[PDB]
Amino acid sequence: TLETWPQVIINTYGTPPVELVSGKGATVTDDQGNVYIDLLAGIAVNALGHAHPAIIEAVTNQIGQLGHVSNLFASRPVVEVAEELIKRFSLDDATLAAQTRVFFCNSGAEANEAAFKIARLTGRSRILAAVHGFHGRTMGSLALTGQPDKREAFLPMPSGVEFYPYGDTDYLRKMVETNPTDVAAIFLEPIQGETGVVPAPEGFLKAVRELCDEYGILMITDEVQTGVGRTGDFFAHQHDGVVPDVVTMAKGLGGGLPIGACLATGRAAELMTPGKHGTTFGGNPVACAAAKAVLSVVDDAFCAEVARKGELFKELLAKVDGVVDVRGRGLMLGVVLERDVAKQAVLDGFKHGVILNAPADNIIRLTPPLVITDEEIADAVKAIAETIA
Amino acid sequence: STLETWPQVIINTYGTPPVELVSGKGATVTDDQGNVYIDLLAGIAVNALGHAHPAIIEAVTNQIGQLGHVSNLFASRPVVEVAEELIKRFSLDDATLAAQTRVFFCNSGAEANEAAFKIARLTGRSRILAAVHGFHGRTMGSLALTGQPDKREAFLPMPSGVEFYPYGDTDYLRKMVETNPTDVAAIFLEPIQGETGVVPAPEGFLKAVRELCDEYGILMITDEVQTGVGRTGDFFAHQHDGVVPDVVTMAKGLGGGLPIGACLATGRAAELMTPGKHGTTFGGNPVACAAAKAVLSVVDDAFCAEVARKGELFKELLAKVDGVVDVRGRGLMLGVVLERDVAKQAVLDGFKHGVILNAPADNIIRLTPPLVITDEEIADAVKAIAETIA
Repeated sequence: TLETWPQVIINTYGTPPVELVSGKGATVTDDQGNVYIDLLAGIAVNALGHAHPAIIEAVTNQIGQLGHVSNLFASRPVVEVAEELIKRFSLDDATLAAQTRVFFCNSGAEANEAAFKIARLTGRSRILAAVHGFHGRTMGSLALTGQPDKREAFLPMPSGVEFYPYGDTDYLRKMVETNPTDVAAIFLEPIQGETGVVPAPEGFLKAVRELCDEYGILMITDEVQTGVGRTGDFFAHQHDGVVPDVVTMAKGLGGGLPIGACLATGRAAELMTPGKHGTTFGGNPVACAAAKAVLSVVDDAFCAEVARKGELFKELLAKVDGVVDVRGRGLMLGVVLERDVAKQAVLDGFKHGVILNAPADNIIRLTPPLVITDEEIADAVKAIAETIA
Repeated sequence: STLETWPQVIINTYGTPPVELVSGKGATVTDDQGNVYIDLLAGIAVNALGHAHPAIIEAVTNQIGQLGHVSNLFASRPVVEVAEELIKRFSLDDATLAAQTRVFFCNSGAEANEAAFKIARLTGRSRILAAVHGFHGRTMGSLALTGQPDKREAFLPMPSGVEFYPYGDTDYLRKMVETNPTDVAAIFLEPIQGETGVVPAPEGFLKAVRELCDEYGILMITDEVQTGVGRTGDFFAHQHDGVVPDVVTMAKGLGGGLPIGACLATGRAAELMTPGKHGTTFGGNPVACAAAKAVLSVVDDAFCAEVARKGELFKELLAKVDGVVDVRGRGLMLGVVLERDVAKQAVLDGFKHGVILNAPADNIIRLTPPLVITDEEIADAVKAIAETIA
């Protein structure tokens, strides 16, 4: 596996240090039988952990019935998932739900490519994206990503994107006001994932929403990582009390199966007309079966349990020597460390039975399966403490 | 309830479909009213083995109960085995060519061409040449590469650098290159053009594109997303012409109904993608790759020889059908040329005669059935086409 990995896989990720074979709830096992507590979830994708019974049942049922059908044909699962996304998006406002639609694709990148294309249908040249933002690695999504060293090699980028400091309301408003009626869309992560874990400051998503409302700009929330109950609400942006024009989704929606989604309400939904956008695998019946199972489990009470478990983590880690602050909400958390020792904590965490992630030198990201138990959270905090000590 | 809820919940990119499919097996699918049709489209050449093929059922049911998504921060078995298996098919027992080739996994044709587009940008060269009527995908990079003006116009500005040549016109493409030859990153082409009907590369064209790419340091990039996984009677449609490309893009049939894509690169192409230069979370998905493994196990050299046999049978039975001028293509990627511009009409009437057809142009019916269609089902499919146009 690892021996034959570098002879066949394009060296885009290096060679992985561990091979995983199996997993269950918030635990995973390697090719030697070592069991770790998973605090990464394949980068916030495994919302229900590995082999969740809801997902197994949904996927085995569906694979024995019907796999890929084109969008030349209708399929029960895509529609059920569209319906439930629009319901969770609308928070009981039937008028909003009735103006909302979803376009299905296969990744966050593809999902931000559909939002990019909606931006272009506004007839406006300017797109605004945050510094340290990440929207994906396809050419549109990379254009939107606020990370120079990722873009350089592949210039020229599809034109139009400019970058603002995340949460600088003053800068963003002036930036818009330099040429307001030519701003198609403003893209933002409700909490920035790639950088570290940087929540939208208090009032920022409202500010952006109101600024979008004058000047007729689309507000686009990248919920690829923050979505499906990770932050304590179904959508991070729901906590800031905003109705975005466009929401992009992937990772946690498909429960270990490749899925993406571009939700658009109002004008934005009407902008995509027949023939303007498309994807072959869009609405895959098996991945949409896994999505429905995830949406049946990740309800209002399960999302509340994520919020409490995130507060439990913050409480236990503030008492740990080595940690200065824990930022984020629910199970999207960034442990800020006293010393730049995060990379070494990930490498020494494996010995303490824990899979960590270090987006920076002073930051450990905790993106565990939302099904994680309180006991696993307590064992994980002790593991982080005895790794950093 | 499915067709009634669709328009209320799905962005109108595709309209409301006329038909809700509920189940399928081999070369047939069944709608929510229980009518059964011979499937001559396979979701646009995706279901190489049909719906609910036992190999894919076992493969996926077994993998979903062990491990699904694990990032590329980690290794899992199914990815490396599919990669190893695709490099063996690509390489044709030339173990040097195999040792110099690598695969990046993604979730679609679009994502696979996005990776190829990026390989091209990593040449330091600005010009990328793509075919008129060529179709590489609907993301901004893959759309850039797509030689259909009406698909790109609403989305300008495109990533810069794409220029379009007439498919098969050697002297034109030679001349186009020679305007600035050391500044051509890559030439892109379908070995057989898919979405504008079924136009195969003229005899000698792929050899000529290889000679041309070789003398000026251009990457030859074969989009095999529709033509790949055995559809044309060879594993890769480019193998019929005896050329080795620098980059091969794949999806559709590779997944047998599950989302997957792949960008294979050999030699310098393979080296251009260094750690951190590209990525995707879902790339190398254990469930999709498990389905891909099972597809590859059924689509062996013998099955590909059989795809060729079944292709020649369709052409032979369709030659004797009134209304048909010609059947273009190879294996089970076929373009049925009509005397009248009645292809779209034939699709709607097809339903009534127990067939799913598809009309990529006004006078072309494109046939892309599951490769598992039997001689007997082909015969009934033609009879239905004859009676449909009749």
